[PDB]
Amino acid sequence: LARVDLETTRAIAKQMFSSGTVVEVSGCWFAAKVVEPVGEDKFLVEYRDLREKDGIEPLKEETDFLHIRPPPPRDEDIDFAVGDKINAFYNDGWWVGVVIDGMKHGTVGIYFRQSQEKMRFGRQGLRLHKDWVDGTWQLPL
Repeated sequence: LARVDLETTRAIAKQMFSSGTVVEVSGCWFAAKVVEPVGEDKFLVEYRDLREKDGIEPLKEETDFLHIRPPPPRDEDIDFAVGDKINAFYNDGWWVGVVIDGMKHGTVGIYFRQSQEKMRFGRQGLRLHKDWVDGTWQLPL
């Protein structure tokens, strides 16, 4: 968050994230939809996958402008390589991680620093990591 500009980031969130806007909300990114902007900096969002305790009602939460972003653009022809920063769809969310072993029988070996564990993920649940920075998509530094 030395990459982003607070002022720009706030303005751009206020521009793009209207009611009904499909977004991701923050280590891990969860699919969600804007319910309504709140204040000048916050957004009430409804999670696509996360649920309240009953496992039925969608979880709703307030998030700030620094924890929301558009869905990233997709790539289908992804050539995963060792060292690549990726997201893995894990526990209803896209977890940041690293490729530690290339593709084998449709799966990729993944490591998560956040929980210090490694496992394989199917290629359906994998994407290259991308940073939303001042209204643009940037690849990792």
